Amino acid sequence: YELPEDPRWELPRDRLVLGKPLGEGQVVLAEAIGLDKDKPNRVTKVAVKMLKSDATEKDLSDLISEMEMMKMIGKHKNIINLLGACTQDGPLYVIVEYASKGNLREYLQARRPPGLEYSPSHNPEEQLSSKDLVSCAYQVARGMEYLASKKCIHRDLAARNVLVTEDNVMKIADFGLIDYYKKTTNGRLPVKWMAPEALFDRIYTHQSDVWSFGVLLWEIFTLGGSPYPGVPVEELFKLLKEGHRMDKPSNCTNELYMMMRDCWHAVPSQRPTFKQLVEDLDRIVALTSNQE
Ligand SMILES: Cc1ccc(C(=O)Nc2ccc(CN3CCN(C)CC3)c(C(F)(F)F)c2)cc1C#Cc1cnc2cccnn12
Repeated sequence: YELPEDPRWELPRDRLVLGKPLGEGQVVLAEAIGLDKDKPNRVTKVAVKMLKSDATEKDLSDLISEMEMMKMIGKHKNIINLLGACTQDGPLYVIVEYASKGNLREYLQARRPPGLEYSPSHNPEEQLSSKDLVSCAYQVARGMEYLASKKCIHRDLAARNVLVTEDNVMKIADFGLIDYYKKTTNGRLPVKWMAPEALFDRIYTHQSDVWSFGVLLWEIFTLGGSPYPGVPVEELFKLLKEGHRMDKPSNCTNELYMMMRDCWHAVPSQRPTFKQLVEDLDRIVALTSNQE
């Protein structure tokens, strides 16, 4: 309730115009007036995180901790950035950048090629080239390399946790933040993104996020495909113990599949780092056709 004031980040409440809910604590779309010192007269569309009415002191401490972590990490183009907070005289609001094109999974699926008689009415007004897909991978690797340089371990890197802005910029999110059988809102199992050592030994490192990044690359090249569809938790454990790896998606180069497979090295020390992935993806982007 009574939080201390951080003038670096404090935005007066009368400057924030709460709008439609974006997700559910809970996230709402809002308009911030004079978020920056100049101009005090410009409105910026923002996303506001707040607690729900049924929240406890632990939920408040979690929101505070998340806001505190975002302050420490600092700004990067490929992460959802903290813009402000309302901590005084009312509920805590954590104001962050708004990504109008939703999560990367939704973004990719909406840009899938048009429906056919064997699918047949998916008629997108939006389409992605091969260069655009490698660009998404590069931007996510860049956000992750930055987070890694700030000693941050994501633990849930997946296309659902990557947001897309109006300018098509990839931004890593978290929803700064376990039941293996718990499914996402979309009905998918997060264990399908977890490195075996994180899954079986609860060892979380940058190497285990690199494993998750390999699953994220697979999600990109299948245009929002669902990893291991119809595979329950127990069968997934068995696939990992057998050293099973997902097949190469169609419209994926041998080079990019080799990258996915490298991210999925059984030995964590042998996986590429985010620094190596950013360099390889930088070179690959430049050589990838935008003609198809
Ligand atoms: C309201 C809000 C609050 C917070 C965050 C947020 O991303 N917080 C965050 C917390 C922790 C971490 C890092 N940790 C991960 C865990 N790990 C164990 C420790 C390290 C990071 C990270 F980006 F650095 F990864 C971010 C996003 C939103 C949003 C939004 C928004 C904007 N546009 C749209 C459009 C549709 C829907 N939502 N939306």
